[PDB]
Parts: sequence; structure tokens; C-alpha cells
Amino acid sequence: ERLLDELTLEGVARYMQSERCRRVICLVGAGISTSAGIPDFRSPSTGLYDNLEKYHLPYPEAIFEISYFKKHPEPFFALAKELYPGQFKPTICHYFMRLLKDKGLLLRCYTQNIDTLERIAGLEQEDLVEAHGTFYTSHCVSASCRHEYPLSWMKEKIFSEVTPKCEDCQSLVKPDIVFFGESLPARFFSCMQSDFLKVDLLLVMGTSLQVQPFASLISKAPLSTPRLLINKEKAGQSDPFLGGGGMDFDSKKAYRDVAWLGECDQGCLALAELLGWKKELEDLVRREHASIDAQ
Ligand SMILES: Cc1c(F)cccc1CN1CCC[C@@H](Cc2nc(-c3ccc(NC(=O)c4ccc(Cl)cc4)cc3)no2)C1
Ligand SMILES: [Zn+2]
Repeated sequence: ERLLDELTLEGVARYMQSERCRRVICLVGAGISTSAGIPDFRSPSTGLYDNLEKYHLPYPEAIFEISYFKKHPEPFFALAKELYPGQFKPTICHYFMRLLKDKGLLLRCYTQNIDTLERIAGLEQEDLVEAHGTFYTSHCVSASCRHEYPLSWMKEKIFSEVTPKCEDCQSLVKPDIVFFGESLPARFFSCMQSDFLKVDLLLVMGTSLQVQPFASLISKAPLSTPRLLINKEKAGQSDPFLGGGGMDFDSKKAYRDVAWLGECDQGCLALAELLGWKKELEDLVRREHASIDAQ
């Protein structure tokens, strides 16, 4: 009747080491980076849209709006300096998906985060769908130029409080995050159309599944595909206030969805431990953290 022998983390681990679990898709959000020191810029405890009074924005979201940025880029870049992370050290959760890659299990990681930590942890561009873009690369905004700049160039401009301009054409250079007024990357839709024909397990980590169209990804899985949520709070259930592919963890009809409630790092650690990967994961994290700490 069902691919999981029980609706628990133990059931997921046994399935993961069975011949049927070949291809894993990860869907990740801000909750996998809060333990790296990166705030969830959508939680209120952060208060992003505060102290923006001096910029005289026609509305708070203008600082992330493409049309405003191209006319007045100085507020966005002042904010980017104010909130620039002190370090880019990926979490146990990020290195868990590097292990998935190493073991040939990672089909794709779809991320809502812009903080580059998936790449630092060793996921390659082919492994990634950065649904909201990334700060890792930046581009000249002129359509006839589009010169690409790395984060180290963009960092120097941001901290020196020099508005970044293209060396070839002197247009603005923008970090590759999807501003309001921009479309999600086409790669998001083309990869979704192919990847979800092939997926054996959906690993949903550190996302409340409230932002669309990212949240709708869970409904693209085949009906048999198990879905494991590792998150501080249960998420993804159908919303009774809207009257369908949502998460069913707890009903007598539940058959494939599992919720592990806690910190993402601790959940990934628990899953790795069940899989026999705990020493591999600790060795990788300790080595990569030491290398980053020594930069
Ligand atoms: C962290 C970091 C980092 F890693 C590396 C360097 C610096 C920073 C600091 N960092 C620099 C960016 C601004 C701020 C974090 C932040 N970015 C946002 C944000 C960005 C994009 C969107 N776009 C959408 O949601 C969207 C758009 C179009 C469509 Cl169709 C659908 C959705 C919304 C909010 N909010 O806060 C501080
Ligand atoms: Zn240019």
C-alpha cells in the first residue's frame, strides 16, 4: 500500500537505504540558515522593514523593487552593507545535502535562500535551483552587456559605499536576487517539469511552505513519493479557510508524509545517524568549518 513501512524518521531512513530510493529532491528555506547566523528576513523577530524612514521609500518594499532600484539603488546597497553576514559558514543541514550529492542521491536542491551557503557547502550550479536568485553572482543590468561580477567584487563596492557600476558600460550592477517586478528564473519552471517525474523522496527542510509558487512544489511529487518535513513547526497542510496535494501527517488516511519537529541541524543529524552517516557528516562539517574559520 505504501513505500514507507512506518510514518517516522526511522521509516524514512529504512526507505532511503532500500533499492527504491534513488533520487532525492530537497526543498529548503530560511530555517536551514538561521543556525549559520543568517536571519529569516521574513520573521518579525528580524524587523527588516524597520529604520527605512531615511530612504523616503514610496512604500517599504520599494527597496526590493526592480524599478526603484534602477532609479535609486543607494538604499538597497546601504541595507546590504548593514546586514552583510559576518561569515559564510554553512550548517549541518547544508553539508547533509553535500553528502546526498557525494552518495549519488541528490537529484536537485530547490532553495528559497539568497545567502550562497548551498554553493559554499559544495553544491554545484547544476544541482541547484535558486528560486529567489542569489548574491553569489551579480550582473550589469544593461541588456546589451550583462557583464557578470563575483561576490568578492560586489562586497568591496558595498563596504566602501561605492555604488557598483559596470566596468564595460557603467550601468548599475545588481546582485542576482529576484527583485519585485522581476520574474522567477525560467530554470525554476523547466527543472520542476523534469525533476518531479524522477523523484523518489522529497526532503523539505526549514521552510513554512507559505510563499508561492515555491510551496506548490510539494504537490508536483508523484502520489507515491514520501515527503519528509524537517522544520521547527508543522507546515504544508491544506488550509481549511480555502476549501489538494497538501501534507497529511496525522489523519487516518496518512500514508507518506512525515514531520520531524525541531531544529533543522538536529533533524539532519538524527537522519544521518540512522543512516550510518554521522561520522561522515561530522568529519565533513568539522573540516569545512575549520577551513572557513582559517580564511
Ligand atoms: C543575507 C545576505 C547575503 F547572504 C549576502 C550579502 C548580503 C546579505 C544581506 N541582505 C542583502 C539583500 C537584502 C537583505 C536580505 C533580503 N532580501 C530580501 C528579499 C529579496 C528578494 C525578494 N523577492 C521576492 O520575494 C520575489 C520577487 C519576485 C517574484 Cl515574481 C517573487 C518573489 C524578497 C525579499 N529580503 O531581505 C540583506
Ligand atoms: Zn555593462
